[PDB]
Amino acid sequence: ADLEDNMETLNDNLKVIEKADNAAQVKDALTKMRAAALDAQKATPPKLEDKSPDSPEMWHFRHGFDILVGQIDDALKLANEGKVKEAQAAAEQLKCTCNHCHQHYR
Amino acid sequence: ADLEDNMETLNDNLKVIEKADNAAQVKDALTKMRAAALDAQKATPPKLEDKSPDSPEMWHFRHGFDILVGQIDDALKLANEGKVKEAQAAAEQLKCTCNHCHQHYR
Ligand code: HEC
Ligand code: HEC
Ligand SMILES: [Zn+2]
Ligand SMILES: [Zn+2]
Ligand SMILES: [Zn+2]
Ligand SMILES: [Zn+2]
Ligand SMILES: [Zn+2]
Repeated sequence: ADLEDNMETLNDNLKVIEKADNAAQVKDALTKMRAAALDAQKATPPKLEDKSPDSPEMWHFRHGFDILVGQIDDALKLANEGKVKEAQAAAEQLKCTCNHCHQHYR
Repeated sequence: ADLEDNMETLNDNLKVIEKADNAAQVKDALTKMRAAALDAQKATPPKLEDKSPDSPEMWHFRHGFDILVGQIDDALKLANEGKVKEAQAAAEQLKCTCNHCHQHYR
């Protein structure tokens, strides 16, 4: 998928987790976010004029998705343990990772 | 100063900005945060076993303070224009930069 679709998948599923009632719903939404993050990691930020994969800022862009995936995996661990409220709180702590990349590259 | 003192300078002055009443108080607190950020940038995160300055994660650590300084400068621009509420809102958007580095390195 393109960057807009992957970002709206992250966006929508973050809200699904917030309103979820059980661990299966949380787990399903996190699993979809993980895939969207790894897909988005293959893209480049539009406003970044230098798109070189070896450039420090493209390293930083891809690295940000590795951090997000790691936090998604932390939340999935809690969901798989049945800890729904804890997993929802872990998903809330994703937001600063989203907002940080956005402020930096948009 | 050491890392703890610089971090508590960032912490305390973020609160000063929140409770400030005029542009001079906001400007003064942001100016002190800027200095603390550049000082902290010379340190290393304790839990990072590899302290090599050329290593990707030390590059990332120093880069995070460049981003924070840039956001501080954005807030200072607003404070210097007399835009107190706007500068306070810009300072609130620093928090995700703080929380992001913390989750990544602590
Ligand atoms: C964390 C869970 C999130 C969430 C919920 C979103 N993102 Fe991102 N994002 C990145 C870039 C470069 C853009 C700009 C895309 C463009 O200009 O075409 C975006 C954009 C968004 C949007 C806006 C979509 C729109 O309608 O314009 C939304 C809703 C969104 N994102 C959600 C880059 C990144 C990251 C790089 C490391 C990371 C991490 C995130 N975004 C994280 C998230
Ligand atoms: C943004 C404005 C902030 C604010 C308010 C704080 N930080 Fe940081 N911070 C970083 C590291 C590696 C540590 C660990 C230090 C250690 O283990 O000795 C910290 C710690 C803190 C604290 C806790 C102090 C304590 O009593 O233990 C506080 C209150 C704090 N910080 C405030 C690293 C970074 C960054 C690196 C790029 C950035 C940016 C920030 N911190 C940003 C902020
Ligand atoms: Zn959209
Ligand atoms: Zn960067
Ligand atoms: Zn980063
Ligand atoms: Zn302290
Ligand atoms: Zn890193």
